[PDB]
This record gives sequence, C-alpha cells and structure tokens, in this order.
Amino acid sequence: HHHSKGEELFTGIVPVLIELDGDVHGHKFSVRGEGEGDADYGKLEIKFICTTGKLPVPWPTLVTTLILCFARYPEHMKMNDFFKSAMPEGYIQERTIFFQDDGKYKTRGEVKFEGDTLVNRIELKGMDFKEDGNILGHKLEYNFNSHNVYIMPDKANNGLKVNFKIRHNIEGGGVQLADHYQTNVPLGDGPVLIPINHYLSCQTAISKDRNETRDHMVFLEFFSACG
Repeated sequence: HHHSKGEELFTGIVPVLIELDGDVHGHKFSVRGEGEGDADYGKLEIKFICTTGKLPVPWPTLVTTLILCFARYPEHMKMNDFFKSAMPEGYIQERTIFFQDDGKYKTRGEVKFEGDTLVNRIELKGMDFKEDGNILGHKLEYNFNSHNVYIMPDKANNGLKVNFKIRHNIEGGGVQLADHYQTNVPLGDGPVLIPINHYLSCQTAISKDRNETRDHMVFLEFFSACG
C-alpha cells in the first residue's frame, strides 16, 4: 500500500458494527447491524436487526443509510480512495434523501474505527412523509437493484460531494425514486486523498434468516470504484 496509511487498516476481514437511531413521522426505531467487510473483494456481509420491534419503514429504504470505505479500488484508482485515507479517525457522512412525491430522510453518521471494529453510528430523521405513501404504508418490494454512486471532490471542505438516484420497485409495479445528496468530511487531521470525479458500481442481495424471529435484513453487497 503506497497512497494512504488508512488502506493498511482494510487488509483481510474487518469487523463491522452499524448503529442507526431513526425517527420518522412520530415512530422512533433503532437498527443494529453486525458483520464483516473484505475491502480487497469490495464485499460486505451484515445482518441487521430492528432492536425496537417492527421497522416503521421498508428495509430497502434504509440500505444506503446503513460504509463506502469497503469499496474495492483497483490499483490504478487507489489515489482516489478518500474513504480509507480518513481512517482510523474516519469521516462524517451526511445525506438528504428525497422520496419523489413523498417525504425525505436527513441522515448524519460517523464512520470510523473503534479499536478493531469499523463502526457506522448514524441518526435518521424522516420529514413530511405520507401516512399512506409507499414508505409508511410498506408498499416497496423486498429487493435492491444495482446502482452507480457519483463521487466528486469538494476541495473547499477537504472532502466529497456525492449524488445518485435509487429506484425502489413498488409492490404491484412502478418505481419509487429516492434522490441522494451526500457529503463526506474528515473527522481527523491526517492527510486525506481528494479524488477526481469517479463512480462506485454497487450490487446488493437482501434476504431473510429462516431462524430469526426479530424484524431483520440479511445483507450482501459488492462494490468497486470505476474511472
């Protein structure tokens, strides 16, 4: 490794802990995720549990909120890997996600090492949602399509501006758009890699655990940097 010290933290399998605090339309909920990341493979394997009971939104609408440091950057692209460069002190990731003809998520997380573990600690607020819309009415299929994530430098803030659209299939036919606006800024003082325009290619498989009695999501994701 020769472009950032933080890259060295991602050799082999890294434990992952995700803690999400949410509040949408008067419904408070918590999600806890535990799993492993293999950045050399761009692979995540996580199981998520709603620790507060029933999730009051569809699991697919939380995927993007619930760690881009696990992307596979090919050698010729590794100079562009902001996410690993910020480690171990990590980065703030902030989004507004606009659901077309419905409400928005406002999210803010810290992604950083806590000892051996890569942690995403994140808050979500859901504003202006329709009680009978596709989100609060649970009208979205239990799946997640392939998407590209568009990364741009933000030299002014020593970080990133990121944008992409998620297409959520509606039960019975139709697509619900979720427009993602994102920023990343470092938490620490160390040097970071400010990239050129590039994108991540993201494949996701969500499933259920036969044995699990809690509201939950089994999660498999592969993502790669392309330029």
